[PDB]
Amino acid sequence: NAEPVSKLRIRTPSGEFLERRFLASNKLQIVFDFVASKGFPWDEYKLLSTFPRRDVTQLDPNKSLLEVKLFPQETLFLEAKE
Repeated sequence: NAEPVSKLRIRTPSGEFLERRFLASNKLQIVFDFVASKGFPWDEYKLLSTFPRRDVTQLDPNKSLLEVKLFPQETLFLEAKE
């Protein structure tokens, strides 16, 4: 019934917030591009999902959001690959 849209607040390394409205059919690559389209990236940034405390809700920039289900409201953190 209806698609699960994920609204996330992604904090940056400077104390910024990337508010993002996600269409459950969107793609992590879009999430990554949207935030790096805001004030980042440095070349290739990775977000950290706080709720599950994991590499950007399951990771996989080529995965869709339903596969990584960013819930309806989730907070992520901006981080640099390591």
